[PDB]
Amino acid sequence: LRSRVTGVVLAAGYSRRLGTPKQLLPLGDTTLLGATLAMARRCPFDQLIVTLGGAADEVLEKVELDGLDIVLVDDAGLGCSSSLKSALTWVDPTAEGIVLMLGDQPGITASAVASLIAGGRGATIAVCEYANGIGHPFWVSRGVFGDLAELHGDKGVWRLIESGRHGVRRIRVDADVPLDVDTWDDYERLLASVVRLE
Ligand SMILES: [Cl-]
Ligand SMILES: [Cl-]
Repeated sequence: LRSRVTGVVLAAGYSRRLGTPKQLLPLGDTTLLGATLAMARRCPFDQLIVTLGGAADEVLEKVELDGLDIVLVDDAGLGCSSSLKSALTWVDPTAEGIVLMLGDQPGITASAVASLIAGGRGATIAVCEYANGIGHPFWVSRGVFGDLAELHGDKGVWRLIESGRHGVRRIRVDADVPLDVDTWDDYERLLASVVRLE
Protein backbone atom coordinates (compact mmCIF):
# COMPACT_ATOMS: atom_id res chain seq x y z
CA LEU A 1 0.00 0.00 0.00
CA ARG A 2 1.96 2.97 -1.40
CA SER A 3 1.13 6.35 0.14
CA ARG A 4 2.43 8.32 -2.88
CA VAL A 5 3.79 10.80 -0.33
CA THR A 6 7.38 11.96 0.26
CA GLY A 7 8.27 13.35 3.69
CA VAL A 8 10.77 16.21 3.82
CA VAL A 9 12.42 17.10 7.13
CA LEU A 10 14.08 20.52 6.85
CA ALA A 11 17.12 20.37 9.13
CA ALA A 12 19.58 22.81 7.55
CA GLY A 13 20.76 25.85 9.52
CA TYR A 14 18.65 28.03 11.84
CA SER A 15 21.12 27.33 14.70
CA ARG A 16 23.10 30.59 15.18
CA ARG A 17 21.28 31.63 18.37
CA LEU A 18 22.00 28.30 20.09
CA GLY A 19 25.72 28.63 19.41
CA THR A 20 25.88 24.92 18.58
CA PRO A 21 24.14 22.68 16.01
CA LYS A 22 20.59 22.31 17.38
CA GLN A 23 20.21 19.03 15.42
CA LEU A 24 22.62 17.44 17.89
CA LEU A 25 21.20 18.72 21.18
CA PRO A 26 20.54 15.87 23.63
CA LEU A 27 16.87 14.96 23.97
CA GLY A 28 16.66 12.00 26.33
CA ASP A 29 18.26 8.88 24.84
CA THR A 30 18.57 10.54 21.44
CA THR A 31 19.30 13.92 19.78
CA LEU A 32 16.78 16.53 18.74
CA LEU A 33 17.03 15.59 15.11
CA GLY A 34 17.09 11.87 16.01
CA ALA A 35 13.83 12.28 17.87
CA THR A 36 12.16 14.01 14.91
CA LEU A 37 13.42 11.35 12.47
CA ALA A 38 12.28 8.51 14.77
CA MET A 39 8.75 9.92 14.40
CA ALA A 40 9.10 10.71 10.67
CA ARG A 41 10.07 7.08 9.95
CA ARG A 42 6.77 5.94 11.48
CA CYS A 43 4.69 8.19 9.16
CA PRO A 44 3.06 6.84 5.97
CA PHE A 45 5.78 8.08 3.61
CA ASP A 46 7.19 6.18 0.65
CA GLN A 47 10.36 8.28 0.80
CA LEU A 48 11.96 10.42 3.47
CA ILE A 49 14.34 13.27 2.66
CA VAL A 50 16.36 15.14 5.26
CA THR A 51 18.20 18.37 4.48
CA LEU A 52 21.35 19.36 6.30
CA GLY A 53 23.55 22.44 6.12
CA GLY A 54 26.95 23.50 7.45
CA ALA A 55 26.80 21.07 10.40
CA ALA A 56 26.25 18.05 8.07
CA ASP A 57 29.62 16.45 8.86
CA GLU A 58 28.89 16.34 12.61
CA VAL A 59 25.29 15.26 12.02
CA LEU A 60 26.32 12.41 9.76
CA GLU A 61 28.56 11.15 12.55
CA LYS A 62 25.91 11.25 15.30
CA VAL A 63 22.39 10.76 13.90
CA GLU A 64 21.03 7.64 12.29
CA LEU A 65 20.26 8.45 8.71
CA ASP A 66 20.29 5.01 7.07
CA GLY A 67 17.62 4.56 4.49
CA LEU A 68 16.93 8.25 4.20
CA ASP A 69 17.70 10.55 1.25
CA ILE A 70 20.22 13.07 2.59
CA VAL A 71 20.32 16.44 0.82
CA LEU A 72 23.35 18.59 1.75
CA VAL A 73 23.35 22.36 1.19
CA ASP A 74 25.53 25.39 1.95
CA ASP A 75 24.72 27.78 4.78
CA ALA A 76 22.48 30.60 3.48
CA GLY A 77 22.96 33.25 6.17
CA LEU A 78 21.50 34.09 9.55
CA GLY A 79 17.83 33.16 10.02
CA CYS A 80 17.76 31.61 6.54
CA SER A 81 18.16 28.31 4.66
CA SER A 82 17.47 27.39 1.02
CA SER A 83 17.47 23.59 1.40
CA LEU A 84 13.88 23.05 0.17
CA LYS A 85 14.89 24.03 -3.41
CA SER A 86 17.46 21.23 -3.44
CA ALA A 87 15.18 18.73 -1.68
CA LEU A 88 12.50 19.07 -4.37
CA THR A 89 14.91 17.81 -7.04
CA TRP A 90 15.15 14.50 -5.08
CA VAL A 91 11.40 13.88 -4.68
CA ASP A 92 10.28 10.57 -6.28
CA PRO A 93 8.14 11.20 -9.40
CA THR A 94 5.48 8.92 -7.91
CA ALA A 95 4.90 11.32 -5.00
CA GLU A 96 1.60 13.23 -5.35
CA GLY A 97 2.87 15.77 -2.82
CA ILE A 98 5.21 16.25 0.08
CA VAL A 99 4.78 16.66 3.79
CA LEU A 100 7.08 19.35 5.25
CA MET A 101 8.32 19.39 8.78
CA LEU A 102 11.20 20.93 10.71
CA GLY A 103 14.08 18.84 12.12
CA ASP A 104 13.48 20.54 15.49
CA GLN A 105 9.79 19.65 15.91
CA PRO A 106 9.78 16.13 17.41
CA GLY A 107 6.36 16.64 19.02
CA ILE A 108 4.54 16.19 15.71
CA THR A 109 2.71 12.83 15.58
CA ALA A 110 2.44 10.16 12.90
CA SER A 111 -1.35 10.19 13.40
CA ALA A 112 -1.47 13.95 12.64
CA VAL A 113 0.69 13.39 9.52
CA ALA A 114 -1.69 10.60 8.38
CA SER A 115 -4.73 12.89 8.84
CA LEU A 116 -2.92 15.71 7.03
CA ILE A 117 -2.17 13.49 4.03
CA ALA A 118 -5.77 12.28 3.88
CA GLY A 119 -7.06 15.88 3.86
CA GLY A 120 -4.36 16.82 1.35
CA ARG A 121 -5.53 14.38 -1.33
CA GLY A 122 -7.16 16.82 -3.77
CA ALA A 123 -6.11 19.98 -1.87
CA THR A 124 -3.35 22.20 -3.29
CA ILE A 125 -1.92 22.95 0.19
CA ALA A 126 -3.00 21.65 3.59
CA VAL A 127 -1.94 22.64 7.09
CA CYS A 128 -2.48 21.41 10.64
CA GLU A 129 -4.77 23.56 12.72
CA TYR A 130 -3.94 23.14 16.38
CA ALA A 131 -5.84 24.50 19.39
CA ASN A 132 -3.59 27.62 19.46
CA GLY A 133 -2.89 28.15 15.76
CA ILE A 134 -1.75 26.75 12.40
CA GLY A 135 1.55 24.89 12.18
CA HIS A 136 3.66 22.10 10.76
CA PRO A 137 3.34 19.54 9.30
CA PHE A 138 2.31 21.08 5.95
CA TRP A 139 1.11 19.29 2.82
CA VAL A 140 2.12 20.65 -0.58
CA SER A 141 0.76 19.06 -3.76
CA ARG A 142 3.00 18.38 -6.76
CA GLY A 143 1.11 21.06 -8.73
CA VAL A 144 2.72 23.85 -6.69
CA PHE A 145 6.25 22.40 -6.41
CA GLY A 146 7.30 25.22 -8.80
CA ASP A 147 6.01 27.91 -6.41
CA LEU A 148 7.79 26.29 -3.45
CA ALA A 149 11.02 26.29 -5.43
CA GLU A 150 10.71 30.08 -5.89
CA LEU A 151 10.51 30.84 -2.14
CA HIS A 152 13.58 32.61 -0.75
CA GLY A 153 13.76 30.50 2.43
CA ASP A 154 12.68 27.21 4.02
CA LYS A 155 10.45 28.98 6.56
CA GLY A 156 8.72 31.17 4.00
CA VAL A 157 6.03 28.60 3.07
CA TRP A 158 3.64 30.66 5.18
CA ARG A 159 3.74 33.27 2.37
CA LEU A 160 2.32 30.82 -0.15
CA ILE A 161 -0.23 29.69 2.49
CA GLU A 162 -1.27 33.27 3.25
CA SER A 163 -1.15 34.53 -0.36
CA GLY A 164 -4.71 33.40 -1.23
CA ARG A 165 -3.64 32.14 -4.68
CA HIS A 166 -4.05 28.47 -3.69
CA GLY A 167 -6.61 26.42 -1.77
CA VAL A 168 -5.42 25.81 1.77
CA ARG A 169 -7.13 23.07 3.72
CA ARG A 170 -7.02 23.30 7.54
CA ILE A 171 -6.84 19.87 9.21
CA ARG A 172 -7.77 19.98 12.90
CA VAL A 173 -5.35 18.38 15.40
CA ASP A 174 -6.44 18.07 19.07
CA ALA A 175 -3.16 19.43 20.47
CA ASP A 176 -1.18 22.68 20.69
CA VAL A 177 1.37 23.69 18.00
CA PRO A 178 4.50 21.51 18.46
CA LEU A 179 7.43 23.21 20.14
CA ASP A 180 10.42 24.07 17.98
CA VAL A 181 13.90 25.36 18.81
CA ASP A 182 15.19 28.85 17.84
CA THR A 183 16.94 29.79 21.07
CA TRP A 184 18.56 28.09 24.07
CA ASP A 185 15.43 28.91 26.06
CA ASP A 186 13.29 27.10 23.44
CA TYR A 187 15.54 24.03 23.83
CA GLU A 188 15.23 23.93 27.61
CA ARG A 189 11.43 24.27 27.31
CA LEU A 190 11.30 21.36 24.89
CA LEU A 191 13.60 19.26 27.00
CA ALA A 192 11.45 19.93 30.08
CA SER A 193 8.39 18.69 28.15
CA VAL A 194 10.22 15.50 27.13
CA VAL A 195 11.37 15.01 30.75
CA ARG A 196 7.75 15.64 31.95
CA LEU A 197 6.06 13.32 29.45
CA GLU A 198 8.56 10.71 30.12
CL1 LIG B 1 20.40 31.17 12.17
CL1 LIG C 1 23.34 22.99 9.68
